[PDB]
Amino acid sequence: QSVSIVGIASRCAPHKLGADELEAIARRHYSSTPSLEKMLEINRKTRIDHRYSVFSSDHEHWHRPTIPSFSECDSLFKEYGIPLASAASARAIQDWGGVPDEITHLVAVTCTNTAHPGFDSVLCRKLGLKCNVRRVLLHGIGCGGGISAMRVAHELLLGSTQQGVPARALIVACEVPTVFARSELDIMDKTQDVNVAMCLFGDCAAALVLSNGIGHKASEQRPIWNILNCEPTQFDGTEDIAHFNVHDKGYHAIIDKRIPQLTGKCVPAGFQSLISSTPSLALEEKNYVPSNYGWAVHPGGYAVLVAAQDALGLTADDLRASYDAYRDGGNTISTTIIRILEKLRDEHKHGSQKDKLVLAAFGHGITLETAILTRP
Amino acid sequence: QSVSIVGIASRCAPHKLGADELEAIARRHYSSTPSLEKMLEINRKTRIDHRYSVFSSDHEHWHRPTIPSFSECDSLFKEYGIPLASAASARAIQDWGGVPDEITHLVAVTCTNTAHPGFDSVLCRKLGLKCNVRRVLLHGIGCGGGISAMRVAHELLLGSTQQGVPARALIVACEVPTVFARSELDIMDKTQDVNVAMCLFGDCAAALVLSNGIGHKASEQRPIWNILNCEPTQFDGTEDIAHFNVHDKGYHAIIDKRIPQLTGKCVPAGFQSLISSTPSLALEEKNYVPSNYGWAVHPGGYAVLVAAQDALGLTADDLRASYDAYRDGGNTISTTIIRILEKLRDEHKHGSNQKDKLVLAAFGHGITLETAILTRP
Repeated sequence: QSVSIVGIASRCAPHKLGADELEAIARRHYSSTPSLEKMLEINRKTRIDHRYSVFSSDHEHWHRPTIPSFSECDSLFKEYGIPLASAASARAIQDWGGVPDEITHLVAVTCTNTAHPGFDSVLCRKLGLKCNVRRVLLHGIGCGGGISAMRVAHELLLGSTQQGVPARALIVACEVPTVFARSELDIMDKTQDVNVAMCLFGDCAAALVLSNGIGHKASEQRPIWNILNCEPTQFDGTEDIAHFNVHDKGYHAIIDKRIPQLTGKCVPAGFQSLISSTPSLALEEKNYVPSNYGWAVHPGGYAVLVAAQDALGLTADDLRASYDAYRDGGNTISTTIIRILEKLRDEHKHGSQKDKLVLAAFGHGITLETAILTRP
Repeated sequence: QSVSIVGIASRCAPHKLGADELEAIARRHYSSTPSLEKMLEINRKTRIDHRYSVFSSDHEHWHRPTIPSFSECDSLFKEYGIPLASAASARAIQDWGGVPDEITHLVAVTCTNTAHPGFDSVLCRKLGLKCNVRRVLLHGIGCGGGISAMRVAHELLLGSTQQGVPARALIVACEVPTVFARSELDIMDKTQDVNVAMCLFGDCAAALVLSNGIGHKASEQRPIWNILNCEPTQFDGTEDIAHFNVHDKGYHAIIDKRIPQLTGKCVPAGFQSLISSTPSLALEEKNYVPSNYGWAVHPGGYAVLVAAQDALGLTADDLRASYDAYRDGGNTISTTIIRILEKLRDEHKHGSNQKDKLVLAAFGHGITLETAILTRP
């Protein structure tokens, strides 16, 4: 009996944040400096057509003279982020076909909010989940969070299979990084340190429903993929690469330039490691060829996709859904990998893929999260 | 085929923060206001004998003229909390008897730090955990965190039993609330809102090693307790009760006065749910009588222990290890329930007669009640 994905949905924020818009925001508040000019130059070269923010162009977030406090950043996440997560969660539940009452587990992840109770608590009320639903709010993992949530939900659901009881996990990722856009711009102004995070990140929520297969009801969608195995790796001497550090006005991003080189080095290692720990694949040598698999890779940036593509011997077309998600949506952190899965699901619904699918995503650590999924 | 606890350890911070120490800190930076006087007066009534802090009385934390920034609050946790967590984790691993290579899962929890990567990541390096250790850092839960970690790890380990592979989870709770002590005092001064959190909280780290029992080695300690079932409950209309709200200088605690009253209503409810959702216990009527169980209750406050004690028909002697933890250490948030389990383990080693079944209970943010039922092997 396998754990399967039975519901997928995602929801980008409504308002486009194109190069023009970001430039208009930036220049509205800061007189030209060499770092500002370099940031805006890089911003038109990212190969992102569309990014989205929960804040429209006329929103006070973009016009206010002061930098939003941490308190205000939290309120903003509650105001705009949680509804985005409710909508995405509801859409995935609708896609699944079951009823909220029979979600046994909730696995939530965000790196753009910290709160007690976490946003998962509010979500339970909004969605009408049972009072004894079993929740987990992941922290500290960043862009690796989507697959990280999958890994956890997968094992939790195997725990119920062990007990012989039904389990349905709702996985919800919610990211609103544009909340911190005003703070990042200020820090880049003052320090003159180019912050490429200004150009990469967008707002989004996304959800999956997983099932352990026990007590299957007729109203429920049959498995889209089975999750065969998930395997994390933390790499030595990489802690000081990517940090998302707390400060007074929220969180500050540090994106190291060596990220794409690191990606090329590490992904093939992670892949081999994942196959070696998958008993039904570890023996055969053909299972160790990346091109024998479908691929979804978290687009930390354009250069990260290329590095992985090259290192794995793939073509850009193998990674078409990952490029598409990045091109239309940006880096939406923990939600991006679910948006890619949704694109892959949609392509196949309309005719297309390979039997096995590998998911990969670098998070903070530096950690590589992987998963192997199979066509039922 | 049970999941068991095979390693237990805890480590309070080393510097006492008794009533005199808090008053000395308070009066050093603030002039007398009714709010300050009411807080200090409440502080002497908490029935906490000792609280501990990672900051000695002469540390600059208590003497600096400015309120620490959030960034500094982060560095301080890194500097003082993480080593506390390593020692606590290492001690639990040593209690267990196994080797770090054999730890498959890491379930971590804190509400006194936010960081990317989280402190679990640093901890993997300090302890020499394998590069593929499966990490979880829990958030948003506060005082309920020790038991929710147990809940999560229990199920994760059952998932490895399902695949027939060995599993050993390290659970690590690390809380350094005195980092935010300077900020809380300042807010209390400015708003004249008495902040009881000043009086209750202390720094501690604590850890458990759990096992799914597969591939048991001779070096490893036999089960201390088997974990039978964990059961969470969120209650309707309880949002405004307990918030730990972020702001520019860290987190600010809002402790509602209706907390003990809510405890008496909800714990018996939660206990029933736990039993009736435990197939091997749910049928027999004696199993729904609280006094037929050992008890460990998170002492959110002295009044919280009393409420639960009364509503469950228990005696204070039933909750002796919970009162003892509160009296020597205070409210150490997610770690406190592990400190109580350690007291319970220690008493039994020293000939103390205890019941076959033990119930754990803790209120977290939600308001959520985390419960667990443990059994002597």
